[PDB]
Amino acid sequence: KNSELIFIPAPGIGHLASALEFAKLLTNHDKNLYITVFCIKFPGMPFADSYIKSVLASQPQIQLIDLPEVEPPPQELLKSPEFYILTFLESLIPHVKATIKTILSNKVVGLVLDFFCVSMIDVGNEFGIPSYLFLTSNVGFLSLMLSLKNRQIEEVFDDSDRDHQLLNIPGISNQVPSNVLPDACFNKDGGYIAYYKLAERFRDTKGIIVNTFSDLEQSSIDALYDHDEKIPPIYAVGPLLDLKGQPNPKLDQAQHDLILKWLDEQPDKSVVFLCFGSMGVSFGPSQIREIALGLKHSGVRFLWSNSAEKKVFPEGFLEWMELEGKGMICGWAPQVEVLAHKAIGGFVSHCGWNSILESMWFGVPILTWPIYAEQQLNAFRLVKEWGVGLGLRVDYRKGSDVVAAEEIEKGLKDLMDKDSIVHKKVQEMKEMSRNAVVDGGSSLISVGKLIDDITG
Amino acid sequence: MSDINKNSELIFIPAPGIGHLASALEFAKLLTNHDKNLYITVFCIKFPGMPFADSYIKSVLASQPQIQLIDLPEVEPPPQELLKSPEFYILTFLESLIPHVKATIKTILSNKVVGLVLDFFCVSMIDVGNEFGIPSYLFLTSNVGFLSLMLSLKNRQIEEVFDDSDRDHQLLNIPGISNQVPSNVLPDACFNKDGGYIAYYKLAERFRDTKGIIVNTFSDLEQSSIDALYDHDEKIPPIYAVGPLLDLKGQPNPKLDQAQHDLILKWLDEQPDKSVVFLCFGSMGVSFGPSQIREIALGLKHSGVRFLWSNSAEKKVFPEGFLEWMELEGKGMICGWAPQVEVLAHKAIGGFVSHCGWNSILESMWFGVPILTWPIYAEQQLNAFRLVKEWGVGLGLRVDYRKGSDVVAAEEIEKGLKDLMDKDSIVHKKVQEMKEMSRNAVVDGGSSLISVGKLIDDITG
Ligand SMILES: O=c1ccn([C@@H]2O[C@H](COP(=O)(O)OP(=O)(O)O[C@H]3O[C@H](CO)[C@@H](O)[C@H](O)[C@H]3O)[C@@H](O)[C@H]2O)c(=O)[nH]1
Ligand SMILES: O=c1ccn([C@@H]2O[C@H](COP(=O)(O)OP(=O)(O)O[C@H]3O[C@H](CO)[C@@H](O)[C@H](O)[C@H]3O)[C@@H](O)[C@H]2O)c(=O)[nH]1
Repeated sequence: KNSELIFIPAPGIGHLASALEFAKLLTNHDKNLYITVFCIKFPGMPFADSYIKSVLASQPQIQLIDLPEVEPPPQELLKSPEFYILTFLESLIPHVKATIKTILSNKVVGLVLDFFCVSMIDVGNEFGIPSYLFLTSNVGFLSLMLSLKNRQIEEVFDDSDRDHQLLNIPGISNQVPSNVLPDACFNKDGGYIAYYKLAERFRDTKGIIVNTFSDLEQSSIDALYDHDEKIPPIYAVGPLLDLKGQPNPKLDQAQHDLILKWLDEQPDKSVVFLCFGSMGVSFGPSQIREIALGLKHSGVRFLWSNSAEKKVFPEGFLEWMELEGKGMICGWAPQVEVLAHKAIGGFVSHCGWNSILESMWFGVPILTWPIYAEQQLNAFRLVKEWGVGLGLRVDYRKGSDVVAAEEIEKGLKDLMDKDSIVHKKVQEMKEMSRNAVVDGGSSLISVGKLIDDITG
Repeated sequence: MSDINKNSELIFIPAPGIGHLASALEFAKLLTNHDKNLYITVFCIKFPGMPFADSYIKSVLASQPQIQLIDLPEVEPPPQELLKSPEFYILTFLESLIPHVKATIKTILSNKVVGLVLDFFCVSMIDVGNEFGIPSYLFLTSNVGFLSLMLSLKNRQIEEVFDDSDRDHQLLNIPGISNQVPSNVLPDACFNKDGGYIAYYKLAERFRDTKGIIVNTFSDLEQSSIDALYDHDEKIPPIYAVGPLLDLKGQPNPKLDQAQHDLILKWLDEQPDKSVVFLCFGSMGVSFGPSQIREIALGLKHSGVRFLWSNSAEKKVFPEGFLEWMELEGKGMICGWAPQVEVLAHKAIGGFVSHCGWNSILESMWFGVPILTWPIYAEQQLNAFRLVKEWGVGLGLRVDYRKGSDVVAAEEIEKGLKDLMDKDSIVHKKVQEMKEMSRNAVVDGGSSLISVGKLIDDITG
């Protein structure tokens, strides 16, 4: 009674980890379920067969297969990250098809695709294999995507003309402003194209699985259904977290120890952790200097993760940290290990989905600073829907003016203020997020139904 | 007989505040200095909510037997909520004074009165002038470039406002302006949809109803521009280039006492020749945001150049330890208001970061000082564009900066400064040639003095 699923995730951090965690989650709930993961090399850069294979504790039911590398797109499409990936992935079609045929057996029960790989549904179709969608984001994002059915092909959401006009999208309860919409929605350079080409097929999958939980978004899932029947079942099976923590870019831990030892010396819940995603979107010098001054004036202790050159900081800043020791800067960080630390009391996040889920898992309040993509949307809903985060910005993006130290300092104080409201809902979101994946929890129930539908 | 036939009188109604007033008085003197029988009466538009009182003027018009000042009933200013566009706020104001202009005129009218000399923003008086058979003369405190844009507005109705979204490679050709002027350099008023574009129109529309247009510029600077204005529209009244009209002494102001005035200049004295950079962004008091201030402060330090920074900002706004450093090494100094011409004339100044107001540019050219352009409001953007792309007498930091622009970072400022102060800069040689030309304009036999002669002859003819 063996069943096999083919997993084709997208290259990255917030797209590969949760993918494997999902593989482990499923195989843990069906001894007879085996999974093949097609490891695809993101244009040259690592993050491939080193992490996807390391986390692979030889898990018997999870196999790894490397697809040969390919000539990335014309480095011209970089104008649009979205349109860049969509093209690179579509170029992997011949190989994808090729590889499936080579391992296809009457035991292959379906393909599990990342949102950016949803175009490959036509390959599975050729082999009579149903395809499932794996969204590393939330249901609100799905809705935004599922809401584009009422669009054209040449247009580009508001035609890049956004200001203060509200949009009504089935899925999110609150009216959604234009400024929280992802960058691709306005990217008339292939950005809107990609989101459209991809969202086109959502309703063509056998089921859509989402890295979220019921207590957090059942209301939207029910609204998506209630609003449309052509939509396949949705499976909330999250959170899907890598509580272990990606080893690299840490071959050893010389610095890994520095960060934790430093946090071990701070008063409980006094530190605010700032970190802005894996990509490492480095803010310009001005923004860095302003965030630095903001931090000093605020008086809060802090662990700031960034990739800015030392000379960029305001004069006196670095000395002041290494002397008064109220703060510290570092490059790549053990985010999960950090958020797990008891000294942490606040998080200035870019609002990537995982960062938000990990933060909720540990009951750490968030001061929002979205940057690229659906981050604004996450930020928007975080502050004005689930009330678990304070807003510094929710419409910020690559192009906005610099955020002044004054604003930052204010947000900082509000976020660390113990009597703020944000601290309340947070502990509740922690309970909920954690009761979601225990036996009897809403996500484990979903896993069973998903595995049942997959192998029935 | 009895010289009665020669006497003549002019009525001066300029716009409020320096930048507009200073040019008006210096023009009154130039004229009165060239016709011992021409008398001028200046209407002091007593702006409600502005310093420049009779204290400023009566300083320059002291001992000028041919010039008298007459105040007007300080009428309640228009609603501060119409200030959504400065331009429109002013036009509305100056127009609420007409009743007083017409009243005052009646009280001092005579048959000697040969004309009305009004400020660009006061062209609405032309009619009051006609109510007395008095022709009106337009005195433009800006340059022929600004005239060229203004006169080009008649090529579009009073509603089809310049596209406030497509200012990129959407170049606009403006008669009078040689270079293919961009749209990002067009004044805000051109894009303001709340009284802005309207004002620039209701005012410009009247430009052609004047006996002549007097510009504070000189022939060696824009004769090509002027020639181009006639070749295009055979209805533009005569243009008289009579500048530079500068107030080289500079009048006092509470914002700068003797001590300060003294320390500033004594300080400059200790500085090496052409080692200091002056930074001044107008009199309008238009101040920068905290973040931008800090960026300028860091940019100045990293650049290693001496400096004199005029600005109003709390000490709690500057980079920590910036002021201590400043007054510790004395490599820079900060003042509130500044004796700008005294400074621009001081041997130590080697560069000027200016918001590009016209008087400032003119003073900077007079003293052969290079400017690093940082336009902000009004027509400053166009002035900076021509300052860089046309006359090549200045360097661009930002030729399109305006209300709502990203903060200009220290790295960019630093690099702009080092270039400004570069001994071997193509502009340096062009600046001294400009300095020379602007000064000959007003020596006997100069284009401007020859020009003021035909003007006075025209007015009193
Ligand atoms: O210094 C760092 C930065 C990140 N992380 C980890 O990296 C992951 C970051 O994932 P996420 O928060 O989702 O951010 P990104 O991958 O940078 O963001 C992209 O992918 C997310 C998942 O789809 C989307 O929600 C975002 O909008 C999209 O920009 C998390 O597990 C973090 O713990 C670290 O360990 N250290
Ligand atoms: O601290 C200071 C600041 C200014 N000034 C003097 O003030 C005048 C400034 O005139 P200008 O450079 O023209 O600036 P503004 O008056 O602030 O600017 C408005 O008026 C100008 C004259 O029309 C226009 O060209 C500009 O675009 C418009 O913004 C000059 O004579 C300066 O020497 C000082 O003496 N000390």
